Amino acid sequence: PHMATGQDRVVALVDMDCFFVQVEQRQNPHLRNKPCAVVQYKSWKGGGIIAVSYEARAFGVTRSMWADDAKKLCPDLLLAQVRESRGKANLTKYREASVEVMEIMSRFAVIERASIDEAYVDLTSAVQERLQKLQGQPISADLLPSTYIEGLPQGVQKEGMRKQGLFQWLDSLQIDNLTSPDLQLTVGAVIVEEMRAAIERETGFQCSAGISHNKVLAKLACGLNKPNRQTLVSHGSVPQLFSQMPIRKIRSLGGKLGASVIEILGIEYMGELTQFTESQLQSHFGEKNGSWLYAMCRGIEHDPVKPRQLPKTIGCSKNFPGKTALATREQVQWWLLQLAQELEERLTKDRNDNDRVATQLVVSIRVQGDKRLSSLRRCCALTRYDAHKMSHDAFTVIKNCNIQTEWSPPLTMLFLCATKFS
DNA sequence: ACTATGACGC
DNA sequence: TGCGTCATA
Ligand SMILES: Nc1ncnc2c1ncn2[C@H]1C[C@H](O)[C@@H](COP(=O)(O)NP(=O)(O)OP(=O)(O)O)O1
Ligand SMILES: Nc1ncnc2c1ncn2[C@H]1C[C@H](O)[C@@H](CO)O1
Ligand SMILES: [Co+2]
Ligand SMILES: [Mg+2]
Ligand SMILES: [Mg+2]
Repeated sequence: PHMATGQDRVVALVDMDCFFVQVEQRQNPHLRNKPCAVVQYKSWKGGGIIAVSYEARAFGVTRSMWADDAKKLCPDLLLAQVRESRGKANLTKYREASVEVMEIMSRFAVIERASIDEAYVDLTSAVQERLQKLQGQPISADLLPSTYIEGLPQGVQKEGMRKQGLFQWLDSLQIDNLTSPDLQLTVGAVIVEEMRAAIERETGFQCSAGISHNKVLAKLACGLNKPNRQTLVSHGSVPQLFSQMPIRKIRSLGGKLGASVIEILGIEYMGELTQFTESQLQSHFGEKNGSWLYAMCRGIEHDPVKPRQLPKTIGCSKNFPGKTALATREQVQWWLLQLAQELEERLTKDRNDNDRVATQLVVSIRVQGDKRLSSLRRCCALTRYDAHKMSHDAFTVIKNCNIQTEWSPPLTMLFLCATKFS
């Protein structure tokens, strides 16, 4: 139960299964229980894929691959596309579905919304209460209909394995020690089973969850048994789980830092970090990242679940590749205006719904020839929620950046974001 | 030339 | 602070 072994909390991560697909299926019943996908608003090669149904994943379909190329592998494949507005994607439908789920989770515990379809939950308090109200009654497997215990058992049919693993887990749980970490996780999974049932009952959406002692393990556990299932990862299962867990699959190590770890230490798996001393890790990744790595490879992490439901920023952007790159003043003014209008639309609802106002406008662009996501970013005061004014304010700041008569090189990206709410 | 939000260091 | 860079859905 110690902080020392990082078994001090019960944390869960809930993520909706093929979220965009499910949102479309709720509107159109005919799309249910059939292989389908959702492509971006642009139609070329059938459109880029962002969300794929599980039925369709069986045929090998993935996101980030062309729709028509996906078609060949799964000809039965049904397609849904993001509605278009002001020349760009319209995600209102999904954002609205997102709100539904979040309000339901917030009823069971305060949450930390981490993305449009997932949120972390700190269930530590709720678990104590459940242990109080239970009054010593045992936990039957019937309260965990969709739970997988990572690492078990030791020694369609897949359902048989799940229950056997679940039974050995339950048969070895502490009965008298209410502060037993494993027992705490188990109760946390019970609460999550209820939470997920409510989400489905009230919205029809299905999802998965991970229950463990920290955000990193909870997030990792969540992807272990998808879809419509939840996974419990105990501290004792970590050595085994990490023995062959690719380093880049761990939260915050999917990019350069993670690549750097693989490269500098000559390892591929999380479990291999264990052989290094904390000082070796600090001398190579820094005091802070070194200590974090030292503890994380042992299943220990302390980032707290921070209650957040409201976005810290609201923004939108658009890319204009190749021929399309924005060269003239007319072009840049118009697209800035389209973006600012979407911004105004969202900021308005934001103010109507949450009584806060953005005081700052951030403008970001990318000039043709630049490999980076964004070439530069600037900001200015956001006094009025007026799209025309904001468009001109944004234009003035990008005009300042730097051929004094047109844009050379041209812009391949425009970005507007409202922040500094108060 | 295949499309959002959040955090960190300084 | 404001900004470049990094992380990830
Ligand atoms: N790179 C991207 N660009 C645009 N939209 C994206 C995106 N990544 C995800 N989305 C949109 C599309 C998604 O529907 C949604 C959720 O992202 P996930 O949770 O990553 N993926 P899903 O829910 O689909 O499947 P499951 O979790 O079961 O694996 O956000
Ligand atoms: N690579 C990383 N990804 C995410 N968070 C990290 C990373 N390295 C250090 N930290 C954090 C965690 C601690 O709470 C804190 C140490 O005081 O800093
Ligand atoms: Co004007
Ligand atoms: Mg998802
Ligand atoms: Mg997600």
